[PDB]
Amino acid sequence: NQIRDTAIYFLQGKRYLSLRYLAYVLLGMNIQEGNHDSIEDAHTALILYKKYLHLKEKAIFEKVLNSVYEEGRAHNFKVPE
RNA sequence: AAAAAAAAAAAAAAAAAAAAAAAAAAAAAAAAAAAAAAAAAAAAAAAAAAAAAAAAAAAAAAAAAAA
Ligand SMILES: [Mg+2]
Repeated sequence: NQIRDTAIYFLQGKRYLSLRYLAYVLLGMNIQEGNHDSIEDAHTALILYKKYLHLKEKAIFEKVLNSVYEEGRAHNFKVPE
């Protein structure tokens, strides 16, 4: 009940996701720059966990999630630059 | 008066019993009767009778990270 892993709430196909593209899609793509700020990492993970909380209160996040999953696999889940 | 040594080396010696035609009995139904080395000489291991062997146990992984 305490591991609370935002990679696991949005996991797909045993592909342990790289949260750079997750923050580029689900929020502003400010986590696509660089410099590897850990405080930025935890803060964006906080924001994505809040996004999980909001759209799990909406409880329909798998629909648009799988739509943008297929859409980003047309992108092949790469880094948009 | 058939009157013989009275036992080495743990010697050595007894049996502890039969066709019965006694009386007017034919010619193997036995179940098989069945010997040869020795010129430096004969030589299975696995565990040993298939009187009934269906014999691919699904797979799919689009991929990571971890800024
Ligand atoms: Mg990652």
